[PDB]
Amino acid sequence: DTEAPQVKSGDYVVYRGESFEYYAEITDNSGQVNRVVIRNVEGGANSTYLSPNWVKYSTENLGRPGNATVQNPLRTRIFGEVPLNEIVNEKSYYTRYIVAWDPSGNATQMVDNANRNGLERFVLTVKSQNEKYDPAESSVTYVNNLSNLSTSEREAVAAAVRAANPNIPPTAKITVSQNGTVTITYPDKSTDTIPANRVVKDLQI
Ligand SMILES: CC(=O)N[C@@H]1[C@@H](O)[C@H](O[C@@H]2O[C@H](CO)[C@H](O)[C@H](O[C@]3(C(=O)O)C[C@H](O)[C@@H](NC(C)=O)[C@H]([C@H](O)[C@H](O)CO)O3)[C@H]2O)[C@@H](CO)O[C@H]1O
Ligand code: NA
Ligand code: NA
Repeated sequence: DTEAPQVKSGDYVVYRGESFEYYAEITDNSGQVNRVVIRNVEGGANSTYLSPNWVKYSTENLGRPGNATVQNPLRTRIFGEVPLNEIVNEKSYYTRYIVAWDPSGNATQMVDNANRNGLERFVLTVKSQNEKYDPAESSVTYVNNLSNLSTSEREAVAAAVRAANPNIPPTAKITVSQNGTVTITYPDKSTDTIPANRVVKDLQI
């Protein structure tokens, strides 16, 4: 065996305040994989160093024959809970490498090129919480006057938004302004906005 185990990963996007779960498929021509390590480029062959500390991983049934074939690939779970204080800007990504060893000691090669992304090399992209959610079209709340929404009227718009969006975090704050504009403030303090014309109407015309 002169061929190392091959890896197919993916575009791993994660969000602040949310759990994530991705899987990579590892195959080898020997049909067996004895070890899987996910790590930073820096370090020696033996380096297991992986940052950020909240990125966890596990692989079941390691070191067993036929655990990494084309018909039934070895699966590696890449999971964790992104903290709320993680930094996001526009270059908020960590390029990491998946290294697996077959019984011969052959290890997946780490090549520093963007054309390998989604194979042994993957990009973990950390985004704000708001990017995970796309607010659904909620039921229209008919109000008395579009300039002048009352406190109960604004409470009814928040609730309608909540009714049409059950997936949004229970602790996310939905607030409505005097003219009906909706602001969803997630646990990490990012925000989405819904224009008033999509959620409130009156019969003043
Ligand atoms: C200490 C040292 O010498 N290490 C170098 C390492 O710096 C150097 O560059 C790293 O190469 C990898 C590719 O293997 C990436 O290109 C790293 O760049 C980026 C990344 O993609 O990960 C950009 C991103 O903008 C940065 N993220 C944030 C949030 O800032 C990350 C991030 O700094 C690191 O991931 C943190 O661990 O870096 C790049 O830095 C490589 C080869 O270029 O050589 C090692 O010896
Ligand atoms: Na092999
Ligand atoms: Na969004």
